[PDB]
Amino acid sequence: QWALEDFEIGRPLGKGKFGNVYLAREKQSKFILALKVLFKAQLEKAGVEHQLRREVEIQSHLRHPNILRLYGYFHDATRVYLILEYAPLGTVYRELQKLSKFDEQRTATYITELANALSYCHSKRVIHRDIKPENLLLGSAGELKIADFGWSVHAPSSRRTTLAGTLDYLPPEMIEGRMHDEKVDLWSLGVLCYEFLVGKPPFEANTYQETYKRISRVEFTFPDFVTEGARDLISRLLKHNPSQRPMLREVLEHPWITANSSKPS
Ligand SMILES: Nc1ncnc2c1ncn2[C@@H]1O[C@H](COP(=O)(O)OP(=O)(O)O)[C@@H](O)[C@H]1O
Ligand SMILES: Cc1ccc2c(c1)CN[C@]1(C(C)C)C[C@@]2(O)N(C2CCC2)C1=O
Ligand SMILES: [Cl-]
Ligand SMILES: [Mg+2]
Ligand SMILES: [Mg+2]
Repeated sequence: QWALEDFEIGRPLGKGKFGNVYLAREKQSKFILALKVLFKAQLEKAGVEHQLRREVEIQSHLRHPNILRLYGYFHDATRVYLILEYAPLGTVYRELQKLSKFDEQRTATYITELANALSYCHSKRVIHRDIKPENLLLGSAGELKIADFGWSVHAPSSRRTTLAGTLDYLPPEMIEGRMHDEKVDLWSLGVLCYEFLVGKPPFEANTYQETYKRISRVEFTFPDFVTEGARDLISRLLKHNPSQRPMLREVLEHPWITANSSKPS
């Protein structure tokens, strides 16, 4: 339906593994959006066609203020183009680089917005599986929006695709290649809450092999400035046994969250 000729392309918004994302304007409507570009040759050698179909199918059917919209796609001889909602305030990754650490109020507010979006996802038995700061975007009023559904699926699930990037956000069950479910996103939420308050994720290390060891043994410690309440919530999320991880409703009702968040559920 859409073709490249229908858009004026502007500045690069960011880069992905596959994914070179550009600002764009549809010529007839002047609608401003983002165009995620992927090279067919690369997708073909990686053999990830099935993941790309999921990304479009899942994200296009989702409707929630804290989830980035995907409006459709087109392709030509060499590329695939995903048509996305434009997020004008950048990534949470950038904001963390800018400030080093977030205060309690900013952290609790982001966690509420994340928990709200994940709650909507899990009600449809969708799991995201790639929650991390570079995949969290910011709207015009500074509100958090979950993006990048390339790894998402319907639960329960195994894993039929090789992990390439960082282990930092993955739970023990996913790393050890065991069966997994929705509780994976709750572990990642714990990792994020720690990284927001401290400046770095709790299992970070110099080698893949050693990060693997720290994750599977759940070895993490807190700096002195992390408060009693934040410690409580984080320790409840980072449980080795996934059934012991809280429901999202319990996250949204945690005393430390409700005391510090400027957003409702
Ligand atoms: N809709 C968007 N608005 C603004 N920036 C974006 C948007 N989508 C992606 N980006 C930027 O491009 C980067 C890569 O996009 P992403 O969809 O995560 O690609 P990949 O699947 O390769 O990780 C993001 O981390 C962000 O910096
Ligand atoms: C969202 C989306 C998922 C899958 C694919 C497209 C778009 C682009 N169309 C096809 C054509 C029809 C063969 C089908 C395809 O699998 N694909 C991939 C090869 C690498 C891109 C293509 O070229
Ligand atoms: Cl398709
Ligand atoms: Mg990404
Ligand atoms: Mg992707």
